[PDB]
Amino acid sequence: PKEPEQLRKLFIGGLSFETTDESLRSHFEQWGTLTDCVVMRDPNTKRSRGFGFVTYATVEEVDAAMNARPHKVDGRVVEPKRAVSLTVKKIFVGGIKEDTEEHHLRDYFEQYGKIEVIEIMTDRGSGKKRGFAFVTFDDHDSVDKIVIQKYHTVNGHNCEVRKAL
Ligand SMILES: O=c1[nH]cc(NCCc2ccccc2)c(=O)[nH]1
Repeated sequence: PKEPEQLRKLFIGGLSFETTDESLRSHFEQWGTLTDCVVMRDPNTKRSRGFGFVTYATVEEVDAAMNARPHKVDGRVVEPKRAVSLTVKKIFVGGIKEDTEEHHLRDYFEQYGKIEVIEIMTDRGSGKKRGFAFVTFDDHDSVDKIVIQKYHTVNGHNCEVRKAL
């Protein structure tokens, strides 16, 4: 059945004040079926608040829209982000124990986004692996996709993954 609506929504910040529900829809419909599309406006002046939301029919359509950034809507580059579950590019990965290596984390996480840093944590005194790591991506959407999954399995371990600093 249908993925939860919260996971199919994109907040679109930085809109041109001239963007309307119709022009926002016409833009974002290029990447999927939109079940909802709203420009936030002042209740008295009707002047745009400079942000809005679009809701796609599926998560894969959200991915397609995010993969097509940068989006220029009505002449202005906007800022799409998945709805809340801050905006960061780094994750903590725990529960990897002592047998998990860089390539294990790379091979798994590279399908969420472009990796810039993998840091497998070792003990300051002994050099032994401590069983957690940090992965830094080039962009926040990778992290946003990662942290909404219920499960992450890497090197046979069920991992705890959260946003880092
Ligand atoms: O490479 C990294 N190593 C460690 C990190 N943890 C943040 C340290 C901290 C967390 C909570 C309170 C105070 C300090 C990090 O973000 N990146």
